[PDB]
Amino acid sequence: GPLGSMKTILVKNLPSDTTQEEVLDYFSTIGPIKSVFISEKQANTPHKAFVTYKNEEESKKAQKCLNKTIFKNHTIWVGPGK
Ligand code: NA
Repeated sequence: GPLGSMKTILVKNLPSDTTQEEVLDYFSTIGPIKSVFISEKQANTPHKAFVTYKNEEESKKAQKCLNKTIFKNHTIWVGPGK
């Protein structure tokens, strides 16, 4: 680990102030999450995160349910992280 080929999603277009806990809380509504890494980037530029679910099926559900939803004013893009 900590990532998994089908268990990890990549989330794009997060606001720069997003915290790991905020990501955890939002994404864990789909299923339990094992880890969250947020990419280190300049403030006021879009951020990315890798979110790894405990179960592959829940990763797929997050892609379906949470892609192009609004998170802190941003439309987030959710897909396989591979
Ligand atoms: Na980075």
